[PDB]
This record gives sequence, structure tokens and C-alpha cells, in this order.
Amino acid sequence: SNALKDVLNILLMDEISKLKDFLSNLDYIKPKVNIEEEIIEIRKEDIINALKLFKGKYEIEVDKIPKAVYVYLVKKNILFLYPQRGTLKPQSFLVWNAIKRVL
Repeated sequence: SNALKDVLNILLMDEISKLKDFLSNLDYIKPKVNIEEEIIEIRKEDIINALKLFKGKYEIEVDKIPKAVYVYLVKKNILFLYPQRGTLKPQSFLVWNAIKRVL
């Protein structure tokens, strides 16, 4: 049966719509990111640049991305942070696939 395949396809497409909505919300908004006492404005462009890094690699070094940018992307459940490793990964393979399909 195609059933499990189709269920996964549901999950995959859904996450694509979700990521598209996330990214479209940035068109007229520059998020203000809170990091303790810091308040830092970031831009859609910066966010796209960081996510594009995940197009060819599942696991990305935090040193490639401004902290304000990846903190936002973690807060927003796009990425997970491994502080000890100094790396980030998509929060699921659905998120990864969506990045690769959309960016």
C-alpha cells in the first residue's frame, strides 16, 4: 500500500507551507531578537542566508551565522542548537526538506 508514503508526503508538504508562511511573514517585518539585555534587529536577508547553508549540509557551525539570527531561528522552532558541539540542525527532517525545496 502507498499509505505510509502518502502520510509522510502530507507531513512534508505541510512543513513546506509552514516554512513559506514563516519566511513570507518577514517581508514587512524586521524581527527584534531578545538576548538577555540585548535587543537586536535582524532582516529577512540574514535569515535566508543562514538557512541556505542547510541546503547542502544537515549540520551547520554556529560560527557561520550571527547569534541574533540563529537565536531567532531556534526560538521559532526552525533549528536546534548544540552549544557544546557549536552546531545547529533543522528541528526535523521535514524542516530540512522544506529548506531544500523552498530556498
